[PDB]
Amino acid sequence: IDCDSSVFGNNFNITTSPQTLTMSGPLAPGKYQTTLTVQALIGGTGVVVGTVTFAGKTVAYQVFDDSFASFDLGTVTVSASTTPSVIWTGSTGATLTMAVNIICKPITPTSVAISGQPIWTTPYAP
Amino acid sequence: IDCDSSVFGNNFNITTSPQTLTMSGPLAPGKYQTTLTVQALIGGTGVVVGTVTFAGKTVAYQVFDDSFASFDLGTVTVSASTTPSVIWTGSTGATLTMAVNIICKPITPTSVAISGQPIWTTPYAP
Amino acid sequence: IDCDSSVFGNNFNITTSPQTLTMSGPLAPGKYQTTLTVQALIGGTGVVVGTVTFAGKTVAYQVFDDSFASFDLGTVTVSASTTPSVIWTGSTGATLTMAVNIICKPITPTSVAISGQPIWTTPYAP
Amino acid sequence: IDCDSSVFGNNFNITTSPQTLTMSGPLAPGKYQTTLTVQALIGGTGVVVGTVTFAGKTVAYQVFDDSFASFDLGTVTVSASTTPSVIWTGSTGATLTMAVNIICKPITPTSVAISGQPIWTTPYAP
Amino acid sequence: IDCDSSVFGNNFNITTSPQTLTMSGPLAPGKYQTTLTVQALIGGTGVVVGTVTFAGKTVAYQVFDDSFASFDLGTVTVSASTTPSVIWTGSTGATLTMAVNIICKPITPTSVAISGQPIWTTPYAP
Repeated sequence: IDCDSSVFGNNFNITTSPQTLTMSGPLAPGKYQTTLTVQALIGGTGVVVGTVTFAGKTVAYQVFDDSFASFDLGTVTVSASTTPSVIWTGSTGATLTMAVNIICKPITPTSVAISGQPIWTTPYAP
Repeated sequence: IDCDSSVFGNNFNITTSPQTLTMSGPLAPGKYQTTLTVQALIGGTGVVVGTVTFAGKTVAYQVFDDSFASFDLGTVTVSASTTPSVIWTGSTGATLTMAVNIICKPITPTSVAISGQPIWTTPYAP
Repeated sequence: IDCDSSVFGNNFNITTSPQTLTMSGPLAPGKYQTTLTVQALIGGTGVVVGTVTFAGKTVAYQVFDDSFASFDLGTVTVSASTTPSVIWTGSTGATLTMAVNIICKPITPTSVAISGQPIWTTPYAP
Repeated sequence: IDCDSSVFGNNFNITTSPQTLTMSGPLAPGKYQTTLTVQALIGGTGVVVGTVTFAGKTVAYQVFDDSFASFDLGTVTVSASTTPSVIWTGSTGATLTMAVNIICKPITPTSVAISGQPIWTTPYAP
Repeated sequence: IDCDSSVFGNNFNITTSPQTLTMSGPLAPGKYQTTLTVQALIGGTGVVVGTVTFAGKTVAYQVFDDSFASFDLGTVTVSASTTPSVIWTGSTGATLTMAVNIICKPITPTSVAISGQPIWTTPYAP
């Protein structure tokens, strides 16, 4: 019935302000709820600050040792179908592996079940 | 359809009790559901306690090594449009990078789908 | 419209079985959904087990290095308005900083939107 | 109104395949939504794999350094009232403290609020 | 009433691109909401990137020290009953233990309670 799209990428760090075109993501033509998961291991004893821009949105990201963070982001529109992509900034280096996942869902009406019948009603406005 | 606002900031630590005006946040004029994500890497082998005040609300924050914490916070009002900002306190130092993100959503009615029709009803009050 | 109460505390460790009266929490007179966030940094290379009692409820808590854990706890009543407070137990020591946050929400009806109109109904019971 | 039951335990590791009867848990007679929180600190520089069986369900668990994981588990039945208990397996040792929490909730109808009145309806089937 | 299926596995690392047939998972014949939990401890001082493919879906995974990550994934269909299984890729080695859990739920209508009766309605279309 309902659909899904988890577009994803596994990347590296070199230039400040780089794009990362997202792997194997064909399109997200319609409306969607959206989420980010991000984490990045560090080569050596160094700490890394950074920020992640997706679609007019931006996210803070301190790190050292082990990390994992997620973000719900409500109901992003897609005005016209395109490939997913992510711009971001922060310190880069010889070794600082990156892992980033976008998950987006179609918005659908929720099914419901009614309790307490019969249910009161009047023609008149409240 | 629905809107969103993830206002954000990436900062440092010097004075006790400082404000951090939040980056690139124009306004949040209406009612909103709200959330915090906070994490802060440590320069050197030191641990840091701290607390974060947003809007009449305050949050505890122990840390060492790697950290990441989030908080749902229900339905904050915005009486009049302003720039987002965050006051906080705790130990500061030569190196203790900070990363903080606010995400807020408009509150909207949820769409629903009805199951089990036809549905019972009576004019009379229960 | 809807209200909120994030009562909070930032504390230390000395005696077994201590109370910690919670900072700046005036009252929670009515019914509420509730949540805990807890984390505690360790002075030195030591591990700490502990348990946290709130309101007839109790929570397990292993720790070393960095920690952060959260708990939803459904719909706690408040029979009469009081100050928030937390009892707990476990190993204590020279340095083991504690951070604990309670977040509670009023329970309110959810707004809804109806899909699929017109909606079928019959006077007769199913 | 609504009830709750957070049954809990703080334990050790010796035999493979042990039970841990859960502390201070009197009964859960009816239907319930359920959740696990598990974490276990390590004595020494060692890593621990393990799995946790609850009620016909089983859970994977790698660990080293600091850990914390949670699991929603939908709507477990309780055919007849009993004490909570947990079987599990994996490497054990001289020091590997365990912390495990079960939280379960009664399933109740959700209250709702209606938007968009008046609402269309027809006697005829769709 | 409602059912559940937490199929699971605890594994090792050798070849690139291996399958892991999932332990003790008999079938998931119908429609389901789905979730992943993944974490993997590291033998030695090494970091590991990897990606996890389930059902036409793929997930990023940086790691070092301690890790734990989870993913909601909406409403996966099961066209015909089969055993659960997971393909994945990344660096492998002498010691890099893996822990992976799938949790899936039947999709069911939600029960509801009505507030604000009596409820307005008109025969006429809006």
